[PDB]
Amino acid sequence: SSQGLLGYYFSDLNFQAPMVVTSSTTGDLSIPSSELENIPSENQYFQSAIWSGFIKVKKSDEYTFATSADNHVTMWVDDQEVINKASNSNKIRLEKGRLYQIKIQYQRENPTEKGLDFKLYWTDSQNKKEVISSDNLQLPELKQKSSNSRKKRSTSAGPTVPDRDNDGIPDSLEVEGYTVDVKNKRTFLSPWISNIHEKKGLTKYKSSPEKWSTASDPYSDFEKVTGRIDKNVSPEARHPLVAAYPIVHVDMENIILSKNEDQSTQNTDSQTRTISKNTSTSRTHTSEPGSNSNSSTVAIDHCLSLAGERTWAETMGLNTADTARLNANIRYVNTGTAPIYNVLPTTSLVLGKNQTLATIKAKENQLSQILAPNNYYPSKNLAPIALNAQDDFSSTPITMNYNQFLELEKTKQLRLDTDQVYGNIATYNFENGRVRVDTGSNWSEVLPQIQETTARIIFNGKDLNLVERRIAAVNPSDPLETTKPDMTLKEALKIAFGFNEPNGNLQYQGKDITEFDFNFDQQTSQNIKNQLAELNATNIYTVLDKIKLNAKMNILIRDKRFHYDRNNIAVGADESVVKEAHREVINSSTEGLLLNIDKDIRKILSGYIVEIEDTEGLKEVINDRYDMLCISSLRQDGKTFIDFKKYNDKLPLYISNPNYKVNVYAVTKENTIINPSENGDTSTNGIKKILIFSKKGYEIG
Ligand SMILES: [Ca+2]
Ligand SMILES: [Ca+2]
Repeated sequence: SSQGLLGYYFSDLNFQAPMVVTSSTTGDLSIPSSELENIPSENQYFQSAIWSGFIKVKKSDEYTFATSADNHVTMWVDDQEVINKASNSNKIRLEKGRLYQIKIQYQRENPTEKGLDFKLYWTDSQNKKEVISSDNLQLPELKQKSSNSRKKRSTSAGPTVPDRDNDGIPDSLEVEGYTVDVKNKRTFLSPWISNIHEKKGLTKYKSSPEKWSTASDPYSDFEKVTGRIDKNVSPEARHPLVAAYPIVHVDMENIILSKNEDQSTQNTDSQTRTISKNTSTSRTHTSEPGSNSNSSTVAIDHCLSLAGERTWAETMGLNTADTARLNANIRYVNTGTAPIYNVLPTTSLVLGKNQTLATIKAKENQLSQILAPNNYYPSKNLAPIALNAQDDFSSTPITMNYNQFLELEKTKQLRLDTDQVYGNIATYNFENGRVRVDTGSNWSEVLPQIQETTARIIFNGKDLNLVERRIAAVNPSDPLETTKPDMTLKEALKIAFGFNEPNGNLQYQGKDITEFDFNFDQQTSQNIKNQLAELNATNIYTVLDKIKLNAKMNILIRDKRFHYDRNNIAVGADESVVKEAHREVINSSTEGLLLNIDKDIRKILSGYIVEIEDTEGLKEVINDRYDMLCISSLRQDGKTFIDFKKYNDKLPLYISNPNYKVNVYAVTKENTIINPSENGDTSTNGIKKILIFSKKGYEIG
């Protein structure tokens, strides 16, 4: 269905102005005028055409070839002319299971009809003539190398359409602009024409005529735009200027810490003294010069979980000579644009700056499923992976000494560093129109080139999580890379992250571009500064369509509402923003508050502090402990309930005097205390908080 001969249909007589490039599954190479909706009526007159591919016969025999227009045709089989401007009774011997190159040229001057009616026939030794069936025809080998059976070029005999990189798109289209439309089981590739195509919201493609994959990834410019590609490749990466590659990090969902058994004690009969905590993990990005790395950071729940106020050591019965042990549930997350099939990258679990506690490895070539873009492994509908799986007798214990365990308690942070070892690639095969994992093709052979020739943009507009995309961009000092289209910052945002501009205003899902900030590494910053100076522009937001990207730039774009740590994780926001987000209150009572809170805002709140203030202005903190601030919960109707009773002995607030104020403060992640202070103080004293509700008792009820 994606198989057959590849056809180039030209408006001119000499193979110079290609109007349509498309394939035909059978020897019916026609394009009826009804399919020429996206081309000007006057260009719908085709004066020449070239078809190429292979024929493979099901039975050896002598065949005679013929077309609908033998007087206008020259046809070559494996460099031999079989038709030369006249009908031929000549018979050529073809052997079963063998592949023969086919090239056909057609020239007509002043056709009176639009489109082209053209059929390729053959007749066997028994005088049975028919249009060549689909099972006999194959596409040209539009790859960077030949196969054992199929040569990547066509015989030098006759017309050669300029296709320097052999992807199947003519040089001239790649440079001047093209578009793709599907009509009737077929994809038509045609020249971009402003006054027909723009108003259809069709995409204008450009790509390098000298790079088979303009983004230096493993899928050709032609494969991408015609859908001859792994269906799991992200939609944005079907654009020849957007890189298709995996990006993998590890998400830890929860953790369990125990005391490690010892040679010395025979007693294994004891009471459970484990510590189980939920964990929150985010993919990170650091200002580290030239990082091309996968890392994530793990936050261990500091909310009150166990009785008393003991230290972890006390809870577990851990003394200074004992060792502790860690287990966890994790999943792999592909935030990139291409799938992984037969490997999973290796990961270091790290305490502090550089204390590696474990190496996490999956079994090579034994994946239970694909790891697809915007997805997880295992998929969310399945159980996650345990670091020490139940009856895995080969799983190395994750062990900590007493000081490390104490360090974990203090920081309540782990880091997961994941390498870029992603295994083999599923590529399109022009012989059978199938996509299959190619064991001779490895992501390790592709990543460096992608990283080297693209501009990287990292954007958190989607749920405040960091998403990286890479866009093909000129490298002024690399001749080949100068053959690629100019890429503007505006265009990059459109194609890589789906920004649009419905009213001449660049937006991401309703949010104006000005709601996001720009952050550049040193080189990128100097480059853009220089560009702005040349434009005599003082404000980047007003010249996004004039800023050009170059290979190796790094750009980070974040939602301005938030404060960010060094990992570019959102950890706070302005008092103003936080107050506004709680301002609209549904219900209030002695039991709690009922609120409607922005989904992103909630991400940066770690808790709430509830306090009653008497008339002399003295305050009584109801939940007065650093670990008692998680009193909010999200209801299944999406509202947030801040619950006063939770840490008030399950009792509604008692308000002695209706002139007393009930104040509720919000605490952001960056201001959260996760351990007692060194004086041992567990109180909320000194905690930086934001007043978000203050009502006298009688305004409350
Ligand atoms: Ca090409
Ligand atoms: Ca190309």
